[PDB]
Amino acid sequence: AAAMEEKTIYIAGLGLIGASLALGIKRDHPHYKIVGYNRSDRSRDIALERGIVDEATADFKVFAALADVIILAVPIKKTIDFIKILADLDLKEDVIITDAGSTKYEIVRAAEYYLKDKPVQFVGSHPMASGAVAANVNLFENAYYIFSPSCLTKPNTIPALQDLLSGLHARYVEIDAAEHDCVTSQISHFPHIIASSLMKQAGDFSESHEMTKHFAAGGFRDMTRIAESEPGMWTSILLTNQEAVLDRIENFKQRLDEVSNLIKARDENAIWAFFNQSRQIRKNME
Amino acid sequence: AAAMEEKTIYIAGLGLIGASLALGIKRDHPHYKIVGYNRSDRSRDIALERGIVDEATADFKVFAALADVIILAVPIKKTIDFIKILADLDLKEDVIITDAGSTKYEIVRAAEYYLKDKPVQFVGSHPMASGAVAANVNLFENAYYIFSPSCLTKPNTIPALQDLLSGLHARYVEIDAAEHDCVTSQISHFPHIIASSLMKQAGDFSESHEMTKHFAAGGFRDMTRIAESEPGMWTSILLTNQEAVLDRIENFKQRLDEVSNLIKARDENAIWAFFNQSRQIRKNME
Ligand SMILES: NC(=O)c1ccc[n+]([C@@H]2O[C@H](COP(=O)([O-])OP(=O)(O)OC[C@H]3O[C@@H](n4cnc5c(N)ncnc54)[C@H](O)[C@@H]3O)[C@@H](O)[C@H]2O)c1
Ligand SMILES: NC(=O)c1ccc[n+]([C@@H]2O[C@H](COP(=O)([O-])OP(=O)(O)OC[C@H]3O[C@@H](n4cnc5c(N)ncnc54)[C@H](O)[C@@H]3O)[C@@H](O)[C@H]2O)c1
Repeated sequence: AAAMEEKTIYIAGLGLIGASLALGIKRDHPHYKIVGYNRSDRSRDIALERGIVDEATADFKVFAALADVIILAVPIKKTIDFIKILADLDLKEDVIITDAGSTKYEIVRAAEYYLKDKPVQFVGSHPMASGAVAANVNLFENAYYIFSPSCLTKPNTIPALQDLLSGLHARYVEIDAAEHDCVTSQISHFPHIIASSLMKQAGDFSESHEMTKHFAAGGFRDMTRIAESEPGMWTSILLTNQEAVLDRIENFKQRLDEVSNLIKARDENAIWAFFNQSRQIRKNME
Repeated sequence: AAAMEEKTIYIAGLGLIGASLALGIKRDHPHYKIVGYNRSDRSRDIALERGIVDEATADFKVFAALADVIILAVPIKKTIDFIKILADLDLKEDVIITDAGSTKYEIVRAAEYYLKDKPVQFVGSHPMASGAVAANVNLFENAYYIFSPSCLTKPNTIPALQDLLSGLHARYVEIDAAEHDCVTSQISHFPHIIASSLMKQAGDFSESHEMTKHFAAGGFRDMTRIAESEPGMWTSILLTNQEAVLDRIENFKQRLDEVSNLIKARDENAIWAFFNQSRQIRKNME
């Protein structure tokens, strides 16, 4: 009777992520109704155009009570605002609510704080990959889709979303929200800080040393490519992952001081071991 | 009469660089004789095999006196050892001697110190791109070939090498040796330090946080790719470019402290400006 399952999914935010999720849902559940919220007119019209969503609104509340599942695909701060607004609406009995934040822990806390006395389910989501024009059914193919449980996640919450989202072709993973934030700090957020700091360093140096622009090669290009990212999103990741990111920055300063001491001592064997060991590690992840 | 020009070029070190240079020479000057030095037997035999060089030796002195041009393509410290040995040989009148070091300033100083009373010419070289098996006539195509003058560079030294090396299809550039070291510190050597420190950081973190290996994506891969490089060469670059590299490391620590202060203050507008400005700079080099 999978043919006959009915569902209304409300996606708030029809940017790249929200719209691509809509496309992944419809891919495996062609009969589910998708209803959309979006602030700006442009992304909302495209969405309506390409049958990505069946109805759309600029009033967040308008579709809330009707939804069997609500996915909040707006930035991190607005996700919390919308959680605040969902907390005093009369929503469907046991709606499953979820987000799509790059950082799990703060959003989960906000959900537990605001929704604890509502008959709702909540779980944190992070679909690990622009606007509704860049919408792509295959955005998440073979990428990890992370769930982070909350005290409002019931035994069936993750299973129901995993069924809902099967059309993404993602790899599902359950992980503690704080632990998620710790890991992604190290392999994504702090690297972005470094790439941005390095670009700014080299750019400052450039004004005073003209061959800088010209001698930069594949090494430098590759370590600065992610500097190109959107600053609103990176700012809210830093402000919602402060502790982990600060810890990485402080640990990285200590590592630079070890390297600087080795250079001052002209310690050739230690400097060699420093380069060799890292080379080996690289080869050993994978 | 370019048909009739005779020349003997002595290349010491038949690794990737020395052998590829030999191939680039023969490409435009098929009648020049190339004679080769190499320590280990393997790279020397390949070289003899593929007609990359016409004669070869494991005794550095054997070809020195005969050469019209000597190119030292061994590592940075051995280049200085060989400069020491060339200083008390009777070389051809006005031989042009040059190196291929990743760092110009120390090698140029050593040449001026050791060779000042010999009737020789010297100029520093850095052909900005493994062993004699990885030898490639096109290694340097459209890459910068740097010359750094010494008090032993005569008016015709750079012109004679530029003619000699035309088959590389490189882009010639003349730059002060110290200034070269300053620039390459910023866009290559210090980035390599950072990439190696970051890999080691993430690798240490990994042992204690298992999802690290799995969540690392294109961002992290790209900033750590050059960690894969050979530690002997990177060590001698650091030990011959100490001042510039230490200056970058100290300046980078100060930039991390600014970023860390912004995060602690939750200064959202400043953190945004920090990401946006770097994004713009990236776009503005090119
Ligand atoms: N882009 C990625 O690589 C990625 C990956 C995984 C998760 N995420 C998360 O998803 C969020 C959205 O990402 P996206 O790539 O869809 O960006 P996007 O720019 O394509 O879409 C952003 C959406 O949020 C809405 N919005 C922004 N500010 C708002 C506000 N003040 N009030 C009401 N609506 C507002 C927009 O109109 C738009 O619908 C991110 O901020 C991030 O936490 C992003
Ligand atoms: N590989 C690059 O990206 C690159 C680019 C430009 C310049 N350089 C410079 O050229 C040098 C050589 O680079 P390569 O890529 O040809 O490396 P390679 O490993 O392919 O060749 C190194 C050569 O040096 C010889 N050698 C090493 N130690 C020696 C010693 N102790 N005594 C006598 N001979 C010794 C080897 O037998 C071999 O011929 C580098 O160390 C660097 O300064 C390298």
